[PDB]
Amino acid sequence: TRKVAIYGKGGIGKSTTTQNTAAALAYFHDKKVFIHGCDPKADSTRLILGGKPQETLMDMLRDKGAEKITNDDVIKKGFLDIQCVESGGPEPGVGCAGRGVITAIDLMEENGAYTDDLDFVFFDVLGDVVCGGFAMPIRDGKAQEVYIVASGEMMAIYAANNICKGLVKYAKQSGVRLGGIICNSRKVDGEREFLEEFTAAIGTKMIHFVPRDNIVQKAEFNKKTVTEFAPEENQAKEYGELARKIIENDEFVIPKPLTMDQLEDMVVKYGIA
Amino acid sequence: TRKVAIYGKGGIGKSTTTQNTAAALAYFHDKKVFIHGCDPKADSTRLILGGKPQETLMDMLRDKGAEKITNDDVIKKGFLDIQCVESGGPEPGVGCAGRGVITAIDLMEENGAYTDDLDFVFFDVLGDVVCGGFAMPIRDGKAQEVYIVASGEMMAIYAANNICKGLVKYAKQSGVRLGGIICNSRKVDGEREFLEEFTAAIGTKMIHFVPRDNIVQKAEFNKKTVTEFAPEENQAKEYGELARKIIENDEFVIPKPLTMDQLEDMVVKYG
Ligand SMILES: Nc1ncnc2c1ncn2[C@@H]1O[C@H](COP(=O)(O)OP(=O)(O)O)[C@@H](O)[C@H]1O
Ligand SMILES: Nc1ncnc2c1ncn2[C@@H]1O[C@H](COP(=O)(O)OP(=O)(O)O)[C@@H](O)[C@H]1O
Ligand code: SF4
Ligand SMILES: [Mg+2]
Ligand SMILES: [Mg+2]
Repeated sequence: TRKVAIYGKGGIGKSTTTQNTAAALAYFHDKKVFIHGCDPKADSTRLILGGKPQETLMDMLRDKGAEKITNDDVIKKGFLDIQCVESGGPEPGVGCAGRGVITAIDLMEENGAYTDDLDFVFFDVLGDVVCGGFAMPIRDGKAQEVYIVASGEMMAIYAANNICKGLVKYAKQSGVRLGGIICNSRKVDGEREFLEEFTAAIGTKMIHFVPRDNIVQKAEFNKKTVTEFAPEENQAKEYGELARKIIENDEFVIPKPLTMDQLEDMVVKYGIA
Repeated sequence: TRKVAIYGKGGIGKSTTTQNTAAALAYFHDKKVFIHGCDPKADSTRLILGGKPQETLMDMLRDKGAEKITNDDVIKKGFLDIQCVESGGPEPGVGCAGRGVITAIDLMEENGAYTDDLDFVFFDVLGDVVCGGFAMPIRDGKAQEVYIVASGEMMAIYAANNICKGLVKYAKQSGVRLGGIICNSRKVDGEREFLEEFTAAIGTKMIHFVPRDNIVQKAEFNKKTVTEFAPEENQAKEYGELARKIIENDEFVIPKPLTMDQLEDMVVKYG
């Protein structure tokens, strides 16, 4: 089973990319996929489960209690029987925002939920801080491969670079490696050239350019991924291609993070605003 | 002294808004201002100071040690003697990203850095999570009043709403209140209407609309806030007006955060 962690800044397209890739892997490549939501926003599985928001493991522990919760309560099946979990986490202000990810991954390991017949487990992880439960997939090697979603914006590549510092720290301990940067386009000029240079500099590749396409919001309105909603659309084919390149990827690196000065110089070099 | 925490999503304009407001309070309103950076990005003070970040308290503790650090090492004076500190934070992957904020605020309280003659202390706080040292200014009441920077974008309003849940939690314990949402415009149609509706619904106000203006990047290139670079520019006068509304603000609320469904429905309404 390939254990894959998807990191990136808030709003960059982690859950859009993960869900669409998961649906494309199942539909176009006949793969068994599990999605484990590790983002307090807790909408990482909504489009696979056709719009019904799933109860988080933390909310169930809170209401029904530890020794009365079964795999069937926490794991729901959606499009093509893709298995879905939401870690959840405590209320803003209360304790560590990542604590639910620890409890959730611990329980899935305890209960053998990550079965040997899975082709892929995706952890959709909040990446604005790399600490607590948000770091666990990298620190404890729950995922062996990382892809970072970014775009042509300073804060997106700053977040990417920061996540890469996490990977450097835990590379020898955990065996975790960077598989690539996914460009989730924000439709800005220089974006592709910028990320080609960024990825070369940190020692990886931009594995795929995902276009910004209105079909994503049309599919969201119909409570679906693009592959489920309209598998003949170009955007479905883009996720099918991203899915292919992830299946076939053999380039896993310890990245070489940049200084703040190098990030700022590379932004002005490609006229990213 | 008014103790003010500025929260918001990464990249929303917390440090641009804080530094320009601080410069406008000093220049237009003759105020003594202290800025305490509580964001690991650690560039919260670059435009008040000469440029290229100041050393963080955490990096100095790491290299020279506590008990060999003086106030003068951590607090730098910039435009109109605005005093500046960067908390810093551990390396990504190493411990809690907020732990430096706690150490830094504790040390400034220890060493009496927040002198009674200060009109304003601004905490520039990472708002993508509200936990550990990022929650401390609200949980332990180091700031009494909060402004949230947002824009038309879904994740900016999601972050605002989530920060409001933090404020609700600590409202009775700490006496923390929300003073308003600052719209730092991303130059999109519907933005003003979106934030008017969002702020009414959660029981606050959009205190000020900060236009997207190229003068900010011209001033950054000159290593300056807009007030320092060009105080006669409209954008300098906008920060002077935001500064005025903060000085005169008497509307401090416990907000009523939206549910997931309410927030999602209102985001698709103003897409
Ligand atoms: N490639 C894309 N084209 C169109 N809309 C997109 C695309 N990627 C993301 N979106 C939109 O961007 C927003 C944020 O994406 P999301 O996947 O939730 O981000 P994250 O999980 O990183 O916070 C959503 O409104 C989603 O529809
Ligand atoms: N009102 C504005 N007009 C133009 N550019 C702005 C404005 N506010 C912020 N910016 C730009 O947006 C970027 C991010 O702002 P910043 O203050 O660093 O965000 P944060 O502190 O929330 O991470 C900077 O490059 C800054 O120049
Ligand atoms: S470890 Fe990270 S997520 Fe947890 S309290 Fe600290 S900043 Fe928040
Ligand atoms: Mg998400
Ligand atoms: Mg900042």
